[PDB]
Amino acid sequence: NAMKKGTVLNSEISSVISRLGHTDTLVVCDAGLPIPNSTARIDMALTQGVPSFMQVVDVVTREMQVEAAILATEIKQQNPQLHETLLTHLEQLQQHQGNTIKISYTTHEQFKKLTADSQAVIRSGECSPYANVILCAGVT
Amino acid sequence: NAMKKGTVLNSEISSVISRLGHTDTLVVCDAGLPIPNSTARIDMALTQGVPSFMQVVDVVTREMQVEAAILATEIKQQNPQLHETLLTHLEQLQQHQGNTIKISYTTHEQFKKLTADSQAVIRSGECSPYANVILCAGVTF
Amino acid sequence: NAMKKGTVLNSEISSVISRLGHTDTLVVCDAGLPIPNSTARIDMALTQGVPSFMQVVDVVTREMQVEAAILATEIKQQNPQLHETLLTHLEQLQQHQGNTIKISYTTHEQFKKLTADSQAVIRSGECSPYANVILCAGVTF
Amino acid sequence: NAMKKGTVLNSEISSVISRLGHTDTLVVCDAGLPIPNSTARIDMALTQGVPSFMQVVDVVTREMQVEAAILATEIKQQNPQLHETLLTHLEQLQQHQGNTIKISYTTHEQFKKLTADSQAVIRSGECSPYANVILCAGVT
Amino acid sequence: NAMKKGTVLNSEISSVISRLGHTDTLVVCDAGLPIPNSTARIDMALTQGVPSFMQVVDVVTREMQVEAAILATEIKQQNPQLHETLLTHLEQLQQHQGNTIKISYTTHEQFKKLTADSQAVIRSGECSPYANVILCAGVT
Amino acid sequence: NAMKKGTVLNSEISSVISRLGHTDTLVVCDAGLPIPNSTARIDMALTQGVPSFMQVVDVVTREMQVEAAILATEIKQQNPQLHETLLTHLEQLQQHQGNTIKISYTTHEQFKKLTADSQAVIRSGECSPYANVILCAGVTF
Amino acid sequence: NAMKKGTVLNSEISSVISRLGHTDTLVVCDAGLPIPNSTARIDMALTQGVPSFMQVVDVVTREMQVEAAILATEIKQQNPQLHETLLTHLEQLQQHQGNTIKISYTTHEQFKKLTADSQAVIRSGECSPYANVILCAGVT
Amino acid sequence: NAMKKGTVLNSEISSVISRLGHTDTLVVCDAGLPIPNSTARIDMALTQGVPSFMQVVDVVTREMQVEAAILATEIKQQNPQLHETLLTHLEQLQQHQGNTIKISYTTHEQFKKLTADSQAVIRSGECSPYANVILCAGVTF
Amino acid sequence: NAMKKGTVLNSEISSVISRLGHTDTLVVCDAGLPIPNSTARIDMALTQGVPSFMQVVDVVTREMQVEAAILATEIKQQNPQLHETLLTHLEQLQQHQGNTIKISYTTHEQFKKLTADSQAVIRSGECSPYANVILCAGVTF
Amino acid sequence: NAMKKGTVLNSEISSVISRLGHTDTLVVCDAGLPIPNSTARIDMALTQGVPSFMQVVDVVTREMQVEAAILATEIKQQNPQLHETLLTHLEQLQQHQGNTIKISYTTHEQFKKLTADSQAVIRSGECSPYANVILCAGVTF
Repeated sequence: NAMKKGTVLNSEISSVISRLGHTDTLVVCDAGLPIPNSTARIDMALTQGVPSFMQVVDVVTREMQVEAAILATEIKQQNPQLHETLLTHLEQLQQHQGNTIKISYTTHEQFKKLTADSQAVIRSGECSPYANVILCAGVT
Repeated sequence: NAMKKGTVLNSEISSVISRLGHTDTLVVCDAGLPIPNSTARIDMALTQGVPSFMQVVDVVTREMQVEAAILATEIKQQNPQLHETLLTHLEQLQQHQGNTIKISYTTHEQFKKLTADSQAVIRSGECSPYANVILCAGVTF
Repeated sequence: NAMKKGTVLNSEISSVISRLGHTDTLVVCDAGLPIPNSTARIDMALTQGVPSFMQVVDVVTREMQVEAAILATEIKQQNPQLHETLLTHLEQLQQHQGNTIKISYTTHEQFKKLTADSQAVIRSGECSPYANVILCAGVTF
Repeated sequence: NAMKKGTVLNSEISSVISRLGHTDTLVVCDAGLPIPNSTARIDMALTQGVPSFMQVVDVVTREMQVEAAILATEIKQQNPQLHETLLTHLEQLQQHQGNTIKISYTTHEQFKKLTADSQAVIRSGECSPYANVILCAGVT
Repeated sequence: NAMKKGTVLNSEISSVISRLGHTDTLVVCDAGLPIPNSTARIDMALTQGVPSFMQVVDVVTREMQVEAAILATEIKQQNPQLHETLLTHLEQLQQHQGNTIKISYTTHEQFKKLTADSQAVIRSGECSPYANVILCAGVT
Repeated sequence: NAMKKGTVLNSEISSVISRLGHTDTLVVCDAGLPIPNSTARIDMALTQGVPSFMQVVDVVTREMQVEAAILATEIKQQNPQLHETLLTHLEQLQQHQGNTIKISYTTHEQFKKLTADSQAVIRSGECSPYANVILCAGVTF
Repeated sequence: NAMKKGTVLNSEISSVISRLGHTDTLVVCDAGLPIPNSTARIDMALTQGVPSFMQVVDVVTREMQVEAAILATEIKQQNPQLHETLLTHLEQLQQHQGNTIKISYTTHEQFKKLTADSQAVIRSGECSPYANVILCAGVT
Repeated sequence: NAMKKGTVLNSEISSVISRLGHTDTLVVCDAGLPIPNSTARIDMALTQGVPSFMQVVDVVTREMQVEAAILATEIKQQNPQLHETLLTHLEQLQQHQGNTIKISYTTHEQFKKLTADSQAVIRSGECSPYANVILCAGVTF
Repeated sequence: NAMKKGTVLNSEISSVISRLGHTDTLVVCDAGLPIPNSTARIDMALTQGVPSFMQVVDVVTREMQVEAAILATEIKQQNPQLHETLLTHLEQLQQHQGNTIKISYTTHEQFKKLTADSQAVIRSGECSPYANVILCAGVTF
Repeated sequence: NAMKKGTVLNSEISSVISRLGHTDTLVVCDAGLPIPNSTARIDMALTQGVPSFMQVVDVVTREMQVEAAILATEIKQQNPQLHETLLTHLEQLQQHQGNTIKISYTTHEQFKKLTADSQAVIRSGECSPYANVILCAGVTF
């Protein structure tokens, strides 16, 4: 029913993804992450759990070439279920892309600082803890 | 997880609902409706069916006082399931509000013209046909 | 090499196509068409023939659902080779879309007026005559 | 009579609260506090005492999840009545929120510097001395 | 405590009043009135009843020279108490101004149209019905 | 004749005075002072001597609560008449305000730097030398 | 003491005069004239009587070539002293310019409508009645 | 077919070239280069390989006086065919200009940093690796 | 000495010319013409007679393809020397363009109205009367 | 013919000169000088030699009070004829101003840095080398 072919329908998300170059980053975050004013805010949160973190990550990565992902170390202990789903998804993504997506971890404080350098933060409705990822653009 | 208490979390939706006065309109539309440039565009559409038309209508009407809804005539025959889900929702809403929500139908052509006068169009990921409603703000005195 | 998957790489074209609704129009024009200030100008012209009219039409239609195309009557006599190439392309596009693209003709003067209502005019490097088309967004339901 | 359900009716206050993330701050101030140009100015002051500092704090905290509050040390000695009323209110808020709101004190000079980092300063009509608080967003 | 001498403390209200010329209008409205986009929106509403319609009218008229007031005919029957309070206040204002303030009534529909031509609409927290007035600037 | 009651009639001056908080500064300057772009420019200068430095200082201080004033050292020797008229005015102002206005002096070079931090510079038509003052907002608690 | 040679010192007035072409108009008005938003507002009013209407007209006409002036008919009866001073000044101006300045009169209502088409309205501190003129740019 | 005489038809390119002074830089880049926000973005990329890096470099240099070019060292080993075509083109350009165009190499990391100081980056559709050049404006005088 | 090759050096002129399409107009005017706010203002006037009307017309027409020119009837009687110099110049221009430039006349009142529809007015320092021309973009095709 | 009396007819030049205070600078430059984006760009260049550097300096100084001028040391050897013309002009200007204009020299690299602090750079059509000057506003008291 959209006039745009494909599945990435949001106008802002389409626009920012089409502006990305190598090493530019894009953040997908949860309903409580602060968003620095040095970065564009794309607020997709409708209500609790809608859309979910994974729904957004999944849709964004259909159009974005990802070479790396950064996470808060706190996700491992405090949201292991979501951590594992994300890792599985990034594993499938890299296979589809024909590359290898590098995963790394920093403290959440440091994560928030890195968000200041992204091209945009896409806010989801996710309510679970530390459901935030920085995606880095890259191709082989 | 959010810093705003309640369930209407979107910043633009909150902002526009808080600016509404009596008889101001807000449109919730499907993935294919054109949006006139005389109106603000709030693009919630992520992908096909996410978020749905009903998810957006429901969330919006938790904060918005609704006195009327306008629909395309075309929805009756071409999307009867969604039509009846929306009518049921508006029926519950009016009860919770303590009023009676007036429903009307115009041609889709005329509907699109009315959208030019709204304060904003909130775009959903809905892909079914004629999944568009104009909500009118109002309360009992 | 581009960070966007697919083949529609231009940021402004991607942006306008993602904002299109049903019956919105998008114009692809040649190097000499005047562009009204009521419409956004996406200037893809690099130099004579680069990119060609057909390159731009082809790329735009890989993302945009097209239900109709409008052309100046003058193209039939004054640019028949390009006219046919475009018709063949629209024939294949409708097949891949699963619909039927309606083609219509107006005077060039009328065509220029219709461009004032489009969302954007994407300017190619094409130098042949009347190499301009208005594409209308639409899908079947 | 308003078209928005609830009691937080101001359009600008609604807007900024809806934009808050964890650790973002919002300031509620008196009629005399300077407002840095690195922050948004929401001027609610109508006239002396209208609306009061407490009326604004109260209304803001109906929508905002508060995890901490910062005050000038000067409030203790120079506006003890208002100091107490605020502490009692924050006590009731934390109970309603199911958390514990941390209170801390800085010099007024330092307080003014922290206001430079807030998302907005909401100016009240309060005329008593040092009737200024920085509220920090947070949940569990 | 404010740095501006007097009692009209709001920065936006001060600003618009200082821009008024003869026959320019300023609207003071209730919490439910729609505000046309051809006019500036000064949103003073904090919460239900704060500030009241009368508090705003009173404060605005301390700085503004008023020669006329326009009301919806609906106020007469549906908010007679507020109607009277306003007429008494306008009576005292004209005495203090040394002029005579003309009052007239239009349909609410027509009232809303006239608001499109005003310099600003100052929104109060008033919840009673038809608590809206158009004030017209003028002196002798 | 004006629609604003009182005697501070300028729209920009009214606007900026109403935005002032404690320790914010406002500068009233002469016809030749440079105005940094980090500060708002309110240009009241019509022609030589119109309005005068004192006319502007006087009007501004009818609405502004002043707790301090800063001057160039150079004003003492090079514009002593104006210096003493200003000191007299500040003396009356403090009495009417019920406080005590603190006066200080810096080099003109340093004065210009301090103007970079003010909320606005109100430019007068004054042509005498070093007819510039930084006024600091403040009241007694 | 100004860096600009000559006597027209205001930055906005200098700017608008330098943009004028033949038949463009510029209004000088009193402290109470409403100023339409279709026109630029240059607010020179400091306080009652400062600067005066004549001070502004006089300064503006040192840089502006004037071919015509329009006045409200009401000036003749209600501000004859100022009317005559203005006429005398326009008489001297035309002699200096080597042309003949055309004077015409319309109703004040019509005058206000004509102000909507000017390039700018320069507001003086004048408090006497109908102290408003539309100046038309022109040279022989 | 265009209203501008000559062969540099793009309005943004024409505009930026006409604002260049001596030592100003202009970047022509491939489809994958990040573009810093301290620089203007001129997005000519339509689709993969259209227009090519060389098409853009060639057209730009028909209006722009070039005194030097900077490349990433990585181009030597990872895009040698394109490297050579560019050097040949710069050789012919310097001859038609009557000067000598200086070529230098930096790491790609350092190249990206230099792009932050250019007046604009013109993005081509090129997909080969390290197809990025910083062109420096200058004339013999 | 400039970084742009050729002789049309102004950045705004270069910019506007590169955006012209067929039938777009560009005005070159004298020091006294009013410029409507519906049109871009390019102020080249430095002082009386610098640059002259003819200097501007000449430079503009080196980049701009002209198909027609409109003048005020008043130029015939009140600036005949300039009228003739312009016609001669348009005669030589059409020869170098290989077309025929149509000249027409309207009242000056009507001329001013047409200027409201141009893409820009380029103001020269010319002081002679009615030294104003509307140039229409076009090429033979 | 112009509606402004006097000889400084350009709207942007008039505007910037009227905003100058003591020690603010204004640059007049040649056709090749790069203009930093921290400064306003007033592009008076029409074509080679039009207007000349001296035309622009002369006109600017009819309105602007000048207390000092800064030049690149390179002008002495590489443009001695223009250097002398400028010095003679500054000699007459100071006489008519009743002051003494201080002239100083820096490296051209340093000159370019100083331009970043000016209020505006007014670009002439001058093609000779190092035809750039920084003028400093000031009057005697």
